[PDB]
Amino acid sequence: MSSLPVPYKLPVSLSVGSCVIIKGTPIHSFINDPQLQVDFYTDMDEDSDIAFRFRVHFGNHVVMNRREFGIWMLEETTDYVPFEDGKQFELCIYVHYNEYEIKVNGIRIYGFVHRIPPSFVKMVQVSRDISLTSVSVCN
Repeated sequence: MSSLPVPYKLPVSLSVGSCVIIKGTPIHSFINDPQLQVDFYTDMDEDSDIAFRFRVHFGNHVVMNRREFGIWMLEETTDYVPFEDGKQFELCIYVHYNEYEIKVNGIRIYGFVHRIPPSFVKMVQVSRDISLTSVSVCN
C-alpha cells in the first residue's frame, strides 16, 4: 500500500533522449539469492521480444541480455552492483543513440548497446525482490 505492485508493467514509448527512472528498495534480503529484474518488451505480451533485460543478483552481479522469437542471445555481465540492503536506490536507464546507459545512485555501471531500435520498446516490466516506490519516463 506504501508501494507499487511487483511485478509491475508499464506501457511506454521510448526515443533517444528518453529515460526510465526506477525508485525502490531491495527487500527479502534475508533469502539466499535476492534479485531485481527490469525488462524492456516490444509488446504488451510477456511472450513478445525483450530488447533489454537487466537482472541484478544483489551483492553479486548483473546479467544483461535480449530475447528474439523466444530465444535468448549472448548475455553480458558486470560485477558492479552498488546497491544496499534496505536502502532506497535510484536506478536510471537513459536511452542514448547507441546504448542504454544504466546508473545506480548517480554512478554509471554499464552501457548496453541497442540490438534493436529503442523505439520498438512498448512496455517496461519490473520484477523480483524490491519494494517499488516510483517509475518515471522522461519527456
